[PDB]
Amino acid sequence: AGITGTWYNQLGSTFIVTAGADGALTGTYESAVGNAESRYVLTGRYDSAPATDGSGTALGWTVAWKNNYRNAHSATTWSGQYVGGAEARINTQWLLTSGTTEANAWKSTLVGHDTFTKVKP
Amino acid sequence: EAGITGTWYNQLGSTFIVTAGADGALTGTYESAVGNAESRYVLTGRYDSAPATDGSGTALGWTVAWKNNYRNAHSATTWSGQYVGGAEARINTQWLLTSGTTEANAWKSTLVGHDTFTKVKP
Amino acid sequence: AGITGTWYNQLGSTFIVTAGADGALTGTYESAVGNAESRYVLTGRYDSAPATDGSGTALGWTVAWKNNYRNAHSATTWSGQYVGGAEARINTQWLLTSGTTEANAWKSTLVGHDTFTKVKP
Amino acid sequence: EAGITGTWYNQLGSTFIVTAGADGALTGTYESAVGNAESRYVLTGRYDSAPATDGSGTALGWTVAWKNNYRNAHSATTWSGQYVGGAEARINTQWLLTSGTTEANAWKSTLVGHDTFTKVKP
Ligand SMILES: O=C(O)CCCC[C@@H]1SC[C@@H]2NC(=O)N[C@@H]21
Ligand SMILES: O=C(O)CCCC[C@@H]1SC[C@@H]2NC(=O)N[C@@H]21
Ligand SMILES: O=C(O)CCCC[C@@H]1SC[C@@H]2NC(=O)N[C@@H]21
Ligand SMILES: O=C(O)CCCC[C@@H]1SC[C@@H]2NC(=O)N[C@@H]21
Repeated sequence: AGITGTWYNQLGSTFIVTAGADGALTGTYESAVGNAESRYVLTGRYDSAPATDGSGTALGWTVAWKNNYRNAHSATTWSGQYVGGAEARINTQWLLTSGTTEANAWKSTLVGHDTFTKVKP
Repeated sequence: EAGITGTWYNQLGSTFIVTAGADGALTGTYESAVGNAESRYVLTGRYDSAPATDGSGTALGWTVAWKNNYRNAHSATTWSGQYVGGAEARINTQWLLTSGTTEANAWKSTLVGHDTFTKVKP
Repeated sequence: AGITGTWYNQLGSTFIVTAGADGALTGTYESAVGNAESRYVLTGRYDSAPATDGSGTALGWTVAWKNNYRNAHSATTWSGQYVGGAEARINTQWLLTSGTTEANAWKSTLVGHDTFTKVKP
Repeated sequence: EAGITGTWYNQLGSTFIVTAGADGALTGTYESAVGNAESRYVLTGRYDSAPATDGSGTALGWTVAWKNNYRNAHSATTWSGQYVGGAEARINTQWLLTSGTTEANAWKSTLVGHDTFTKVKP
C-alpha cells in the first residue's frame, strides 16, 4: 500500500518510514547487526511521481550511527527502488563509511545489499 | 557544524549547498553538472555530530531524488563518505545512483562512482 | 564438492569453472541478460588454503565481453566468497565497466550482486 | 597489447606489473603498499582486445587472491575499469575486496574503493 510503513530486511533489521507527498523520507532504523543498539534517525528522498510503465520507484536514505546509546562514528546510505504489488519490496545496495585517518581511507567503506519486505520475521 | 556547512564543488563542476544541524541533520540543495538534471534539487542526509577527535574524518551521507519542479529523471543518488576538516576541507565520497527500472532491467539499475568535494570560501 | 563445476545465478546465467590447486580459476560465462551471446572466457583467483574456522573461501573473476559473436566493449568483475555444504553457494558483488569517453566516465560502471548455486533452473 | 603491458603504480604506492596477450588475457603480479599483504601476488584478468576507436577507453578487469608463498589474508580483490591511452596513460578503476567470513559476518565481508594507475616508462 506504499513506501510508508514498517519494513524488515534479510538480517532482521527494522526500517520504519514515512513517505511525504513531495519526496521526503523520514523515520527510524534499528540494525540487527554491527555496532548499533536501538533506533537511529534516518532521512532520505524518493521519486514522488514515478514512471507509469511498470518501473520501480527510486529512493535512498541515510543513517548516521549515533544515538543516545552508542556512537559508531559511521554512516550508511541505501540506494534502491520500491517495487509495489502483493508483496511489496524495497531492493537496495548500500555504502557504510566509517570515519578513518587519511592513510586508512582505502579501507573506510563497506558495500552490500539489503532487500526489505513488510513481513515481520 | 561550521565545518560541513557551506558551499562545495566536485570534480565534475556540480554544486552542493548544505547546512549541518546540531541534531545531525544535513539539509540543502544539489546542482549536477552532468546527467539527466537541471537546476537545483533537494537533498537531505545525516552526519556524525560528535565525531572522534583522534585524527579521523567525520562520517556523513546524503540523498538526492532527481525530481524538481522542472525535470524528473526517475532516479536517486546517495553519497556516503567523510568530511576531513582544516584549512583545505574536503568531503570524500562514494555514491550509488539507482534508476527506477522494470523488473527485467533491475540488474542494470545502479551506477557506482566517487566524488571529491572542495569547500569554497563564502 | 568444491568450486569446480557448473553454476547458475538468479538471472539464469551459466558459470562453468575449474579451480586449480594453487589458486587459479579458469572457465566460461554465458549471461542470460545484456549485450551478450554464447560463452565468454573468464579467468580469476581464489584462496587455495582457506581458514578452518567456518569462514567462506574468497575469490574473484573477470569476463571481458568480447567473443566470436559480439563485442560489448565492457568487462565485469565478480568478487565474493564460496560457502560449502549441502547446497553450496557463491555469493558475489560485481562491477561492470563500459569503455567510455572521459566526460562520460562518471556513468561507466554498474554495480550489482549475483548469487550462484549448482541447481539448474 | 603494448598500451596495457608494462609497470603501473597507484596513489597508495602499490605496484601492478602486467602483460596483455593477443587473446584478451592479462597476467602479472601485484604488490600492495597497504593491508594484510607482503611481496608480490599473482594476478589474472581480461581486457577488450578490439576496443572502440571513437575516443573511448578500453574495458578491463583483474583479480588478486591475497595468498602467496609468504602470507595469506583469506581475501581477494577485483578491479574493474578502463585503460586510457596516449602519452599520459592511465588505468582508472573501482574495486571490491571480499574477505572470507563466517555466515553471521557476511554482511561486512566486502570493501569498495577506487584506484588510479599511472604507467612508468620502463
Ligand atoms: O557497525 C556500524 O558501523 C553501525 C551498524 C551498521 C549496520 C549495517 S548498515 C548495512 C547493513 N544493513 C543492516 O540492516 N545492518 C548493516
Ligand atoms: O542522470 C540522472 O539520473 C540524474 C543526475 C545524476 C548525476 C550524477 S549523481 C553522481 C554524480 N555526481 C554528480 O555531481 N553528478 C553525477
Ligand atoms: O551488457 C554487457 O555489457 C555485457 C553483459 C553483461 C551481463 C551482466 S554481468 C553482471 C550481471 N550478471 C550476469 O549474469 N549478467 C549481468
Ligand atoms: O588486506 C587484505 O585483505 C589484502 C590487501 C588488500 C589491499 C587493497 S586491494 C584495493 C586497494 N588497492 C591497493 O593497491 N591496495 C588496497
